[PDB]
Amino acid sequence: GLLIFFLFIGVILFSSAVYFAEADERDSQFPSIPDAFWWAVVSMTTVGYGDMVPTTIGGKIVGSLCAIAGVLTIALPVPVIVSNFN
Amino acid sequence: SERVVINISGLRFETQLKTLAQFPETLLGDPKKRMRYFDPLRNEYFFDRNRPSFDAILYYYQSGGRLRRPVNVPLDIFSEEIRFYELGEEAMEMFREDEGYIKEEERPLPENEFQRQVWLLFEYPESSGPARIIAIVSVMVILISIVSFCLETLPIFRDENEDMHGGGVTFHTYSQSTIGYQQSTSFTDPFFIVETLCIIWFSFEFLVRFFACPSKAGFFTNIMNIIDIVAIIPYYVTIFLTESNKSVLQFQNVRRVVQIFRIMRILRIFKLSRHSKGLQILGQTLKASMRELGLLIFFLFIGVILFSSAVYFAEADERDSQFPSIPDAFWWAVVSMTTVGYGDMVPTTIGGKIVGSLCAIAGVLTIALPVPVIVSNFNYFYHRET
Amino acid sequence: GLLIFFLFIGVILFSSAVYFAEADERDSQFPSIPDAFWWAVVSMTTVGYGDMVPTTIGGKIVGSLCAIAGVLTIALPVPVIVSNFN
Amino acid sequence: YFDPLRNEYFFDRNRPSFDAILYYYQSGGRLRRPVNVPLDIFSEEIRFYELGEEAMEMFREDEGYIKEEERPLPENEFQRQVWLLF
Amino acid sequence: SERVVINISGLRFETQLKTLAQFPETLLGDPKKRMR
Ligand SMILES: [Cs+]
Ligand SMILES: [Cs+]
Ligand SMILES: [Cs+]
Ligand SMILES: [Cs+]
Repeated sequence: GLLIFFLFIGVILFSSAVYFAEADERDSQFPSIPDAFWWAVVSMTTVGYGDMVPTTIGGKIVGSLCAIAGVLTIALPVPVIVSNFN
Repeated sequence: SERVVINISGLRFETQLKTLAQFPETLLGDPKKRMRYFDPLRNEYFFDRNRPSFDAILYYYQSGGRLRRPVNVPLDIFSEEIRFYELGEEAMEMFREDEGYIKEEERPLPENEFQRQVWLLFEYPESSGPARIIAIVSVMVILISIVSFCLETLPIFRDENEDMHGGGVTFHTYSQSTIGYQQSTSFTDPFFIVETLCIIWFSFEFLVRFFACPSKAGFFTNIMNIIDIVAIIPYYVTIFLTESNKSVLQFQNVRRVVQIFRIMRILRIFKLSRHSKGLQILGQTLKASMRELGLLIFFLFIGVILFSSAVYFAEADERDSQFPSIPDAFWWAVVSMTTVGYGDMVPTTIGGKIVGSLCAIAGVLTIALPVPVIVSNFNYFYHRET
Repeated sequence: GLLIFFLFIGVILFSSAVYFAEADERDSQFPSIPDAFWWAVVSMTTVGYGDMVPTTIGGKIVGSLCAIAGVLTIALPVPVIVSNFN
Repeated sequence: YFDPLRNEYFFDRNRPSFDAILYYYQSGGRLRRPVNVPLDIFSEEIRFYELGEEAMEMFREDEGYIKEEERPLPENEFQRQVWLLF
Repeated sequence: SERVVINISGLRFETQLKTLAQFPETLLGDPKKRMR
């Protein structure tokens, strides 16, 4: 559950920031904050399909932090789960 | 039930004489052997030795066989004690098994004089300067046979043919495609040359090994020898097939097979496992991780089907659905689960994207499970090198 | 070194198989075996750029195994390195 | 087990285990297995000193183990007969 | 082989004098040093 919750907190944060950082664009790939949820989950789990990508310096900065925070978030609850498994 | 007192550097131990008498061939069980350590003034046997070890030695008599090393006692010390108290080899062996160790083999070429002489240059690089040169030369040949096999596909070398622009697919132009090189006792083709020099060497190694072989009994048992054989089977089987089918219409009837054996040449990369410890370690790791490795594929399978199904239905009522059928979505599911996510297939509907999120997360967890074990088995074999 | 070596062994294997499995195609994204090296390293490290992707059932089967073998290969030498670090 | 010459009880048994057996009396119930003593050995001692099943059970719980169930088809003759193939 | 008894806060240790004499410069190996 903590895994889903943390992912949730991250999605909203990064979806919001990316949205605003790409807002003043005629070709913004992020129509709304809820639209950016897909991109955020995709880059956090790092599955990164590339079907939505920031284009502005700001968006790309937000994206970098989203990529890094994603890797750490997942890496936390897993070790335990993995244990219970063994 | 006469009692017996054993004093180990001041630490007092007592037991019954019948307890020690249980093992007549040991030091404490032999009256003539312990006699030397008896102190008639204190009515006890005294040994100026290691204290932590003795609880275990004594328990070995009391338990009737159990010889465990105390958790807090180094293995080098405890084995020295086992020897001193002369518990015997049968017990030390079983002790060493439970402690981890266990193994031993070899045996140079039985007599032979010359057999056992050659079998030291193609089997033991750790013997002489020359024998170590063979390894160097053998590796080169392998790396080369690999680079060769690879260039044979480079269009820069195969687009320089008779029908490069599309105008008359010749027979010896068609068979050179299916093979990668032009076979001919004229040795015109550079590739057919190198590929031939390499098979000569690989054919040499195999024969030499098979003759200077000590136990030709289990030669085709050693997985390493199986590789040496498969590394050359394509070459000769191809010749056989191109000669048995020397006409356009017949070679076309056996082209499939020919192609298969061309693919089988890649297995020559595994010929490096003879000069690579790590490659050998990995092999052992895989043989030891059969169940987890399988569980990994099974779990991935269960996940693929589930997520392929859900994504399919969630993207079904779409004119531009990237998922034609459930089996088509298998690719997407494996791609997103292993998280390699190529993006060549992506959901577009809220539902599909929800399914995709769960597929991404479930993928990360699934993989992360069996790995830890595999990784372990690896470290076990990797470190248990010395 | 073992990390680079194992990656090397994997690249060649999967580059070869993918090549042949996508050979009889007019739109094969794999011109030669050496060309497929890029795809193999890209999918094994799982960075998977999607700039080269198999299209035939066979190619996709090879790709699945390449993705899985990649994840395991990397995961081996790392633990040690990570240790030396700590 | 009494030795009238030395006014003591003598047991030709395992040494590391006894601290625990004795402490069980002193503490009034606590039966812990010494960290350095194998579980197979310690349980044999628990049985020898006849600490009783109520204590062994609680000991085994804290040690990890715990479980047990089943029961074939009650009579049935044929019920309990089929319930062995499915 | 004169024996030597060493008492460490009540824990009893015994060894042979030649065992300690093996290292003459240590406390237990020096008669003048352990005397105390
Ligand atoms: Cs990716
Ligand atoms: Cs991508
Ligand atoms: Cs990872
Ligand atoms: Cs990834």
